[PDB]
Amino acid sequence: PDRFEGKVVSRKDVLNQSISFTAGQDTFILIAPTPGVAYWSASVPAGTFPTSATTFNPVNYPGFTSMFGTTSTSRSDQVSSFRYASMNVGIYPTSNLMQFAGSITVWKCPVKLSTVQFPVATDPATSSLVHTLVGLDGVLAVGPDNFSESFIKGVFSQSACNEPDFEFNDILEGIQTLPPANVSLGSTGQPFTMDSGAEATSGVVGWGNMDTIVIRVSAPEGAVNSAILKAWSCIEYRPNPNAMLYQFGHDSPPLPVAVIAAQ
Amino acid sequence: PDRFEGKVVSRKDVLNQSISFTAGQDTFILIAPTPGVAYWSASVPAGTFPTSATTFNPVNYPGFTSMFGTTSTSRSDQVSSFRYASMNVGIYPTSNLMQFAGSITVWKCPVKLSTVQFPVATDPATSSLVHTLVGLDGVLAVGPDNFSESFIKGVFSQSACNEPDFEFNDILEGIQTLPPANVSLGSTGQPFTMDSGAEATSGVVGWGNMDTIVIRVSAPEGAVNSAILKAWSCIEYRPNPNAMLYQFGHDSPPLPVAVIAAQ
Amino acid sequence: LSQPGLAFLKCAFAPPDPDRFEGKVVSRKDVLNQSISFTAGQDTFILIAPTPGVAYWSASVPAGTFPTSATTFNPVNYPGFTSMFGTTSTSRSDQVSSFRYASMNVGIYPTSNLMQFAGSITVWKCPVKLSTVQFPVATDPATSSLVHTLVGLDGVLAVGPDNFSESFIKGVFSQSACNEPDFEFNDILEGIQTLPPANVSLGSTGQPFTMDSGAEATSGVVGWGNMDTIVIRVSAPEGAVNSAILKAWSCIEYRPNPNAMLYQFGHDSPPLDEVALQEYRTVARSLPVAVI
Amino acid sequence: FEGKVVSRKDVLNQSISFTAGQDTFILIAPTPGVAYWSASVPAGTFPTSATTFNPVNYPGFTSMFGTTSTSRSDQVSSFRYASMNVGIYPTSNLMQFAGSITVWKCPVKLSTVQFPVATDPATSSLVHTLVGLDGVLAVGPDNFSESFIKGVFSQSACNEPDFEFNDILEGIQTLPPANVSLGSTGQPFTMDSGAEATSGVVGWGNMDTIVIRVSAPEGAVNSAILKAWSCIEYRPNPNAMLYQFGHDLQEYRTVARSLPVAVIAA
Amino acid sequence: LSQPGLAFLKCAFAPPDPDRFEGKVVSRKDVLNQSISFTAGQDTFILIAPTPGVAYWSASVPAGTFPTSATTFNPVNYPGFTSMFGTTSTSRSDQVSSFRYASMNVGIYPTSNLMQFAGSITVWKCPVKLSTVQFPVATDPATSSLVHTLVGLDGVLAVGPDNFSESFIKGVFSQSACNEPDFEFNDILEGIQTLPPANVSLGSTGQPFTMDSGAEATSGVVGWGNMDTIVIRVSAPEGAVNSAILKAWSCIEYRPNPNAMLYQFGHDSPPLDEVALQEYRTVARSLPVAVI
Amino acid sequence: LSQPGLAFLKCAFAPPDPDRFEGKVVSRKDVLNQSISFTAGQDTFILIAPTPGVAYWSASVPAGTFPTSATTFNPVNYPGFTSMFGTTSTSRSDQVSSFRYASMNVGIYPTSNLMQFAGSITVWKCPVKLSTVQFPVATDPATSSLVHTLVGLDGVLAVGPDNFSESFIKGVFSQSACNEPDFEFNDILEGIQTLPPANVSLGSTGQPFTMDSGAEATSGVVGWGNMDTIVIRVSAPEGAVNSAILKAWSCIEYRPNPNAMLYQFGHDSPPLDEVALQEYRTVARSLPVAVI
Repeated sequence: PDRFEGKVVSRKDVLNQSISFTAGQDTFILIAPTPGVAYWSASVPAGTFPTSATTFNPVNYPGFTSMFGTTSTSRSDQVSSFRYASMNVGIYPTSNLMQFAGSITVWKCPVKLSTVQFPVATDPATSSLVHTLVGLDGVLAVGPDNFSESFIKGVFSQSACNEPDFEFNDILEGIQTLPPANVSLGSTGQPFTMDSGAEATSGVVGWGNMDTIVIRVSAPEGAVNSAILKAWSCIEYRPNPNAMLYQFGHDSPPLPVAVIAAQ
Repeated sequence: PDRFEGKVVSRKDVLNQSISFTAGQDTFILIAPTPGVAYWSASVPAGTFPTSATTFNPVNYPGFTSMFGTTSTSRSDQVSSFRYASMNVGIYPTSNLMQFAGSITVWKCPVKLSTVQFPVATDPATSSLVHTLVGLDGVLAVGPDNFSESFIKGVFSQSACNEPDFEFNDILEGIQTLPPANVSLGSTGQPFTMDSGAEATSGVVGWGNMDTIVIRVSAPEGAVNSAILKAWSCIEYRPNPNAMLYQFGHDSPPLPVAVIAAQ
Repeated sequence: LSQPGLAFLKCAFAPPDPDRFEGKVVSRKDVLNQSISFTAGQDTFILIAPTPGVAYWSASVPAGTFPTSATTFNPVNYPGFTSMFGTTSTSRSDQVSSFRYASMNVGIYPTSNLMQFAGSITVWKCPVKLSTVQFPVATDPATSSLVHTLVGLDGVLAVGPDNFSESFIKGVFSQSACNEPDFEFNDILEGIQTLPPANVSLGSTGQPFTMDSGAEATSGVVGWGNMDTIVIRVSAPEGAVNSAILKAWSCIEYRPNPNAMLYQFGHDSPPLDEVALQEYRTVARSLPVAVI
Repeated sequence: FEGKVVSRKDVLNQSISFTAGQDTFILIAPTPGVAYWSASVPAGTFPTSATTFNPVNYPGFTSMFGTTSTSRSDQVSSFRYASMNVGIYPTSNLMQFAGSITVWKCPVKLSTVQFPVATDPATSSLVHTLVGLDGVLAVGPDNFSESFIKGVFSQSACNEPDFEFNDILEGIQTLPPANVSLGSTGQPFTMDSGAEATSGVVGWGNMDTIVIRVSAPEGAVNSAILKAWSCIEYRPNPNAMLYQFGHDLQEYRTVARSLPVAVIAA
Repeated sequence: LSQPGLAFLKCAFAPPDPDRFEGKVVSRKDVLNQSISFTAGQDTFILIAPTPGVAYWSASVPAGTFPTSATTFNPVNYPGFTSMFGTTSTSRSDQVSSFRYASMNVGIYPTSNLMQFAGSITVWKCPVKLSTVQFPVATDPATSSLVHTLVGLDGVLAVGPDNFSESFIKGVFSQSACNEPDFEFNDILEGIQTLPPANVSLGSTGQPFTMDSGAEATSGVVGWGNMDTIVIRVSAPEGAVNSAILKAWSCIEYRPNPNAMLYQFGHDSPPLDEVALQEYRTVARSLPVAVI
Repeated sequence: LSQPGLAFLKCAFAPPDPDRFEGKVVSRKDVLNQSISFTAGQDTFILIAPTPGVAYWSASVPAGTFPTSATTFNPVNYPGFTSMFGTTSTSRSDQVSSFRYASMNVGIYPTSNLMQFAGSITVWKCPVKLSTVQFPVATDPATSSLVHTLVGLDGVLAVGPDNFSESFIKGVFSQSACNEPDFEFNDILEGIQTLPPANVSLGSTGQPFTMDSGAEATSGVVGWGNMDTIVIRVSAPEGAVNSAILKAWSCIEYRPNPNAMLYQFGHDSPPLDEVALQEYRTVARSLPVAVI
């Protein structure tokens, strides 16, 4: 809640994902303030942090095509702006009691979007400006303020909102790759590649002023371990008048890091 | 409790069912406001939602033939009307601690009875009207407001009553198949077939103004997993004078989605 | 208990002795009279169903028994049926659209002499409701069907336990009530002159006996009210002369449709009298199954 | 009740012209998805059995209800009205205006009827039945009768004692339905939706119907901007795209009783 | 001027602003509304005849003229015709038997703009009465016959001298009265859908023009009241847009017949208010032919 | 409500009828006037965007429709554009650096006669914001690019539901507000005479229509305010004369730069009036979409 009371649209972003990861891997999980793309993951060969060769893969939230279009110039056709209030992560294992081996680690990372520049020798030679997600460097090493537990219990947690009053950005259209197309990875300062993938299926529409919780699921070999993954997100939307979203609209009213999955 | 105080009949619908499902399946469970038929299930090949080929199978509550007759024109021979107050589902595993693999998911679905029509070219050509259970479409995809946990702990939950004052329907006699006999599945708008089965053994007698809890028991292969299933239902009945039910009669007096099975 | 409140109560409780809704409703004082005789060796049931236009009917079964499939028997009309329900089966919607019942109150006042009467008046309750039933029929191609049916009629096939069973000269007087807790509308049906309808066999619906109507312009059932059907048995054994003057006094709250001149007789429904709810929801069941 | 429901302010905004020399009705009905209901007849006379009828949808009718006879189940389960209201605003100048606007209420409902069916083997059958459109067949005595140049504005209220969630019934194409004779039903006139991909009747609310009579005379250039909106509550299905947007007194009925039939739009 | 007396007067004189008989009479407040348009170059007469069910009719004749034999034109109904007068020509007696008129009061309130209107409203009086006429017809054997006819219709063929003739935008408002000195019954006729009836030629009765009715169940004339027929002329010349909202408000004292539920809306007629006779028999003719 | 507080309110709410920051801010009373005519058979939209220098613009689309890609249409200037924003595209920073909006308030006061007007004024809301969009372009070597784009313009392609739609003679009067809860700065952009910029195709940004500016020294967009863009539609059908006197009155709180003489007209911003926050954050949305 806040001091503003205009026409807003509330939404609950409740994700069901059964997951089954390969043994001998390092399943790494980001839950970032990315609207419509509730989940972010990659796998790296075991024991190690993400590297330069880490090509990243999202999954979308169910029903993403409906309220953000299909095309990279179509990401703001129903909403003009949004906000954030809370996100939740939840991992609950679906595994029996003798094969297991592994650990689950949870800290936060302050990742934010930024603009890095570089000159390009064209004819005539110019310079440009691309988006980049700074802060991502902190993922690559051990954050001390973290959670630490084995695999077999699980973990539940919630994020936080890094602003005194709850101000807001806009939808940033266009973004399909981070760094963008024809721009090299080492030029920006991104150590690992971020990618959305197929244009019509998903994509980054924007960003919010939140913490990003990061999960290091450690998995040794010989331990078949499956779970459900659960993402909640207290997501707001400011709609457009042409959009159908107006018959949901009403006015807005005037714990440590993590715990285990059994509360 | 409510403002009415006529001659009512209380009943507790307490069901014991040990269950043992096939590995590599998707055991799907409905607990719908269907009097005398406490339980509703089907199995689909693994990983998937119900499809068009889903032929559905009930089990009855013990002692159904006694107070609802035997024949499709005999479903209101002891009670003329009823109500609903609460239902409970309970799953408690009977499985040891190393073979298991699986997950349990619980949301609600608002399913209600409706009447779809279609013209039939007879001689002379007419039109008709059949019953259908709309709302069932929401079962076929992931509801966000849900419960999420592995198999090994279990789940207990209770339903809710979707009406401000507790009004009521009637017993709808006749129903043995949903869609009825000689009516095609795709004509109505039912994606998956609902069936009661053998007439004398069971059958749909009516419907109540309740939520319907739905359970997606996920089961990978190689994991023999058995449980008890427990249905409670706070069921009311308004009897008939010819019925024997009158020596039970007295006057009526003037939590989030689910939790795990260990409270 | 405001000024409409006891006026609602005297409409409800004893014409011989609302809620948060404030629309333009019409209140008919249904006041009916029959001087009617019975026949010896002939069990005469009576049914007071919540059916607007038909405040009354008596059913007849041979002595010491209960109705059969062949027990197929008629309505009467409280007068006002040609006026407020038209003449054809697609004409009942012309005046009114839905109805409510405040109460129907029945009383039987005998006029027989003290030297001839024999038998009993036996009164109990039957919660009769209108439902549906489906069944496939052979057609081209084969199809399903769906017609109305009355559930709760099965209860009429035996004497109710909570009853009132005295001599024929003592008379009887009874009250009904709205068994569902708010005064719910019931939209007026049409085309109903046959329950079960034409080309439909008994035993395929579940009704043990038949409500007929006969002629189109003179009788018929237009809908169903949220009221329990009062049932009265007079057995009338062999050797007795059996006549009485019967009463059927009802209060009906109609919802009309802007055609026909009636509306001025109705007024806007009075606002809530929340206290006077408690007088209706206490006294009616405090009164027994029946009285004298 | 307090559960997961959808609030959807549904608005139709359009200008409109009126046909000169003809009597033209507009029915503000509780038929969600469809914005309003209109047809025209010759001036001074009244719609008959030979009078056809038409829908005008809200924007986004196929988006929330699908396109077919097996599509209206998909997104919302049951619904209920709270407050819907219409406003006509004049756009004819001082040099051409003629005719008037007369407003009265009509409490119509949706019921069933039976009829005998003459087949072999014969049965009976039941079709849906608009009960109360007989009440539309005159001018009700509760009148807001006023010449076009001042306009009109009026609200309704729930005609039920409190409220019910009314289900979305599915498969309505015409009222009376297709393959069914009008004379066996008893409706005054046929209420069509056309091709179902364009338009359809998806259910019935706990509201009355507001009928306005505008009969523009001959040579009368009659035109207006029509504003009709509604406040509808939905119970959605969990698979729906509408489901994410969902969320969880006495003075309303004092407004409902003391309201005039309409008010001047100025 | 007792409490029913001014209530009779406000029924009589201006709903916009009895005698020694004390029976159970029913008082309908006939309140009618039409938003109706005219046509340019077309003289529209209006007739307000004392006919229960038909409070209103406008007749149409081409410009600058008067009706012919071919001027054969219809009724409308004030709503309430299917309810209180049945559907068939032998069914009008089902509800009511005779009627009385307290008053009928007409008013025309125009809604046209100030830049287009042209023409006039011309109002006068026509004492129209229902009579008989006999004439022999060739039959086997030759016979006489006897049918109804309306006398006083001859007066409609010209503008009355005592009139009220102003612009179209000014409107008009008028009152009628009972020209015979006590409130006499008039028994309700039936079978009348054609005046003159079928197989009867104009010129053989004396009517210069025809009252038709068309369909049986939707319109008709049921009787005649002891009231003068108010006649209103609108000429509507070439070049003008011509629309108005018209009023026909009447007070009718019915005599019903014990069938149909209506009776409770009526009450026993109040006793004599001999003083308040003088207020009705002075003010009505003190009001002119018409006002604004 | 201190002395600057209602002075802030009368600046905010109706010039026809702050916070914890206390810097040397300059408050221009943006007061603009246009006597402007429309054209028949031609839908004239109006856009009031939060753009300093451009208080107003009307967009034009053929009858009964919505804008296309070819709908490419201009600004005007409230006077003061050459003075406070220079003449070249790299000269807008010369006077001021950032700006705030207290309110902009629009009103349309028609001057047409009562015998000719036809059409409507239709007003709703469009939350338009300035965003970015990236896309790769073929260069040597191949590169990416990044230019501005306006999001929320998609909303203009249809009539808003919460609207105000009356006749053309009735006029309209409206208010805006700051949709984000504190008065945030917006730094002044430069080089913007083309939205989308040169060599950039529509459909590659997402804007369905084009904001142009034309000449460099006479018009341009300098930034964006945290205000919703008020949109007004006048459809202007065939046959009507369509002229009006329009109002655009705005309050702008500038942040200047120590060059140019202006500063003495501005003063230090007054200290907090925490109560008077509640008067601004209650009354503005209590006022509707639009009034007369």
